[PDB]
Amino acid sequence: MKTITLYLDPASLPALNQLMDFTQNNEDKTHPRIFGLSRFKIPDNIITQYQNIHFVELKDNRPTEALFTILDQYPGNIELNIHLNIAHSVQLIRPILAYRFKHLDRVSIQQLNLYDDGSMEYVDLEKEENKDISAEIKQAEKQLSHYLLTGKIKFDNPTIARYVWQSAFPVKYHFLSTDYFEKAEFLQPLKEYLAENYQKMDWTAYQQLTPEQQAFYLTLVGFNDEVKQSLEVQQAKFIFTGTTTWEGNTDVREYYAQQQLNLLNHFTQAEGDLFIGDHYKIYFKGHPRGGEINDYILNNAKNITNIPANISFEVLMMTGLLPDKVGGVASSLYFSLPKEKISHIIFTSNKQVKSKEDALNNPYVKVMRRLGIIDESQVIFWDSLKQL
Ligand SMILES: Nc1ccn([C@@H]2O[C@H](COP(=O)(O)O)[C@@H](O)[C@H]2O)c(=O)n1
Repeated sequence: MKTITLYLDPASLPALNQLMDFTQNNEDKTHPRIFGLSRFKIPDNIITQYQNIHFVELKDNRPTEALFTILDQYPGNIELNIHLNIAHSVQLIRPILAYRFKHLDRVSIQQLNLYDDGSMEYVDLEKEENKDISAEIKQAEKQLSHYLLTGKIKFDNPTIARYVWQSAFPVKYHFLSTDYFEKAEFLQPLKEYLAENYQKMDWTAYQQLTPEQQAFYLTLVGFNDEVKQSLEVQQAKFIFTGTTTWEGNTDVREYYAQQQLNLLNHFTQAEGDLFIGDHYKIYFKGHPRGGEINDYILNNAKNITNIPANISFEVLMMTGLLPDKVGGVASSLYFSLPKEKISHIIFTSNKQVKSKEDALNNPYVKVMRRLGIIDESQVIFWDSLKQL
């Protein structure tokens, strides 16, 4: 039987891990590979190095039916080595289990590798507190059992269903926070249930790659040598997390850019409330949708290094190139940063957040403070920061 490897993810972190797995196996030029990574465009001059390499789009967290037309090209007994986003695993595997069910004679699942989307899985599991988690697991197993007949896609508990894959397939989970599963008491029946099928997400695989594969991976994730160069400076590094706009009582976007430079100055200037030290090299990490606001900040900030807004923090962590300190406007990205690297997280105004107390009740901030990742004093409501 032929193994076909499937790499599926609508988001970023699983994809970045799956592109790592491909890099690790990149000497194999003809292994059947199907890439459904919505956010990553593999360059042609990588693709043409390979054969039996295929691409499928995702629509609504599911590969399209063009997936079947690819799999049809492989008429043998085939087993599927599948890589998935955890939060979206059910929808992603839907069309795959359909192809399986439609060809039970010859198609089997070799194994699953599942990676956190991010803060989402953990914000989701918090909502499950006060449920009988043992009971929820068993029901979801029961429903999965009836489902690789497709007599199911009605999970009573969509969140817990993400974690019963072992009842049917060999699986490995890669968790952003194993500390959460081990320390959330309500999740003890799930922790124990999962036994040896989970591990902490590795951030170090890049370190064990060859320099050739390291360069390969940087190409896969669109991380050029000049940005890399900037981030290897033998000096303390601070990275400011930029944003778009908020409720500033104006729709003049330049005002939001200006304000963000004020926020930056609170880290970089001795007068600022959150001054990090004179010895820090300053970087700006713009929001991906920041647009011309990122252009404004760049053009009006002195002695800063821009890190292209399409470069994610997850890629900085995958590559071992995360700064000494991260600070600035709140984003879910902070949930996955090492505790010792978080300086101050600044929440701007919106419908939900109109104060520091509001910001301390942010769903990912709740997970964070529970895990001891941050202190309340690290959470700043933007209005308490004076005009410099
Ligand atoms: N400065 C920033 C702000 C957000 N981001 C990323 O962009 C995405 C959108 O962030 P928000 O949901 O906070 O608007 C997040 O997934 C986060 O990883 C970033 O890479 N740099």
